[PDB]
Amino acid sequence: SNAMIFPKQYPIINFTTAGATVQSYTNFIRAVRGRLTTGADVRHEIPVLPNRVGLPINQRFILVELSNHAELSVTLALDVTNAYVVGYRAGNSAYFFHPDNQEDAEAITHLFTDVQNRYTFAFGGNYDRLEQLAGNLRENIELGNGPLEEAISALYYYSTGGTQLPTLARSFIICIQMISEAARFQYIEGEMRTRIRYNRRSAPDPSVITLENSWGRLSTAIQESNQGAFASPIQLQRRNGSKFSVYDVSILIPIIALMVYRCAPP
Ligand SMILES: Cc1cc(F)cc(C)c1-c1ccc(C(=O)O)s1
Ligand SMILES: [Cl-]
Ligand SMILES: [Cl-]
Ligand SMILES: [Cl-]
Ligand SMILES: [Cl-]
Ligand code: NI
Ligand code: NI
Ligand code: NI
Ligand code: NI
Repeated sequence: SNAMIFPKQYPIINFTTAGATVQSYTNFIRAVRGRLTTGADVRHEIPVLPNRVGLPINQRFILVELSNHAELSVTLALDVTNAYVVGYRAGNSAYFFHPDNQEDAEAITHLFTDVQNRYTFAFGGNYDRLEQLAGNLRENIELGNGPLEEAISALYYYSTGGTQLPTLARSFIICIQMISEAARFQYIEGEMRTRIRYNRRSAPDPSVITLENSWGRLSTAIQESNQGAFASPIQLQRRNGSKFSVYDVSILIPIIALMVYRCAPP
């Protein structure tokens, strides 16, 4: 059995806006969640993402290939430890957000290794920076199948001089929410399902934005809880922006679908 055969790239999950339905989007998010988790670490019915410490590099990333009606394709790279986009490939070029630390900087050298042209943005992929570059808040950027179709084209046309940085940043904001944040939250997945079901494009309201902002804090609160009870409340927001507190994991079980690993399971 002399000659060894190796895999040549990370797992790929495909989604196209051309013919997208509630069902095809649901199947896509379900498959992304299935690739992000082992299903062996589930706490209070909420799957936990793999622990970064000691994670083999061939387990570190998954690829999401997006296509639209123009058959333009871009491939996003997601870090399985936090479900978040670290960069993307369009044709012969790959673009990475500035890594948050040297560990992540090392990991992304393993991505898209056959690509001819590699680039790193000086800015990270966090919403605060992307909003500044886009000149627009998440609150003012429409989401839906139409926005996603446009975002795919903008990412694709960045290499050949079409797309400018403000539009690129806006397009990242769209992709990250419709893929990463939907994978993280059944609530945000459901918001996107409703937009697709009724052919709507609307910006996310404060309940979505505050969940996105609070995902890391919710993961810590749940994993360090006492039988699901938080030592201190987490403050979230309703659709109209009014604040409210969550004291226990039970109300979050239909809301959050994935958590970043914080500590070992019991
Ligand atoms: C009930 C709940 C528990 C959570 F842990 C997080 C959220 C965002 C919610 C909301 C669902 C709908 C809301 C509205 O209609 O304002 S608030
Ligand atoms: Cl529980
Ligand atoms: Cl490094
Ligand atoms: Cl542009
Ligand atoms: Cl522990
Ligand atoms: Ni730097
Ligand atoms: Ni904000
Ligand atoms: Ni702990
Ligand atoms: Ni623990």
